[PDB]
Amino acid sequence: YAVKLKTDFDNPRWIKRHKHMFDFLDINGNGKITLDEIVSKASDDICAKLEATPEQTKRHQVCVEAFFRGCGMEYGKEIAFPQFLDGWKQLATSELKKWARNEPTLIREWGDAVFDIFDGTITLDEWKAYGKISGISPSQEDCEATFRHCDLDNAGDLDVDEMTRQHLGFWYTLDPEADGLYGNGVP
Ligand SMILES: O=C1N2C=C(c3ccc(O)cc3)N=C(Cc3ccccc3)C2=N[C@@]1(Cc1ccc(O)cc1)OO
Ligand SMILES: [Ca+2]
Ligand SMILES: [Co+2]
Ligand SMILES: [Co+2]
Ligand SMILES: [K+]
Repeated sequence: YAVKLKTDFDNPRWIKRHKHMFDFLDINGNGKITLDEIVSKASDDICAKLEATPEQTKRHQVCVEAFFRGCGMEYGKEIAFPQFLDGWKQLATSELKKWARNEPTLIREWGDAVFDIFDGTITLDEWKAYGKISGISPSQEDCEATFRHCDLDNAGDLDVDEMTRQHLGFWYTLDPEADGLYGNGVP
């Protein structure tokens, strides 16, 4: 499968995918999120529960900051969904230009940081833990779906190169080959 490179930013399914994620981040239901909250979730919550080392936590935070700044987030800046989505259009565009130049993307680099906390492969049990800890996929069945969906290595583990290809399609281009990456956890 060739990763779908053309964007599809007006497709209701792409909007819905990010609306789901925004509302997931908007825990207090007030329609706005900040980079502060995202970084706290990354560092104070996820990395702590994963027992990341201090250096791994810091690297992961740099990647989360860069990723979400790429969608227009900033500390102290309260962003609502329409502006957030507009930021994702910009991030996707930028990321696809990097991909075309064979320059590591911000989604790759975030992946590298996540994978390194799990020791560039992750096992299904590690993915299940991530799903619960990050909250993106707390159903272990949806995590099993991710592994069924992806092309796995010879051990049945997931590699960051494959997850990055999947994430380009899932988060940026609405690639049909990426549908179902998170099972039913994320539409
Ligand atoms: O991709 C991922 N995410 C995308 C969004 C997200 C958020 C908003 C959107 O509109 C769309 C997507 N939110 C979270 C969860 C999270 C959010 C904030 C801080 C830390 C973690 C998240 N975790 C990741 C981490 C990851 C990255 C690359 C890999 O190869 C493997 C794992 O795997 O799912
Ligand atoms: Ca909020
Ligand atoms: Co490799
Ligand atoms: Co194979
Ligand atoms: K598979």
